[PDB]
Amino acid sequence: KGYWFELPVPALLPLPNGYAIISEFGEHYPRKQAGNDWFVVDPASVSLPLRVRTRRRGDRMVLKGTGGTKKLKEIFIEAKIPRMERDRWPIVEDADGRILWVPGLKKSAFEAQNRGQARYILLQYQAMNS
Ligand SMILES: [Cl-]
Ligand SMILES: [Cl-]
Ligand SMILES: [Cl-]
Ligand SMILES: [Cl-]
Repeated sequence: KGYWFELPVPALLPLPNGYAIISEFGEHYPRKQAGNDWFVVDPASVSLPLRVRTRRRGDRMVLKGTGGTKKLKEIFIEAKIPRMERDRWPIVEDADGRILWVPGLKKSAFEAQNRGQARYILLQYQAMNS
């Protein structure tokens, strides 16, 4: 039940788990309240293209601030995610394999800060329900 996508931008990318990832370019840094279902990337500071793929064992990501490095498995357990939905859960990495974001669950230190960059990549994670 595994998958792997190169993530174009702009794009709306339906996923085998019933969710979609939407990408687009934006000039401005987001103002919305912090949440795990959106993400901001600075193209200049991360290796493109982005990919979205399912988990492998050993997968770890570096948390914001002094959070430290955290194994993805631990994140799924703490979130009480059913074993079947984790095997199917999108993981957003850069072209180098750095895990940037686990949509809906956790952000890495690699999320853009508001630093006067000319342009950002904006990501959104949303269900195909209603
Ligand atoms: Cl906004
Ligand atoms: Cl808001
Ligand atoms: Cl958090
Ligand atoms: Cl940044």
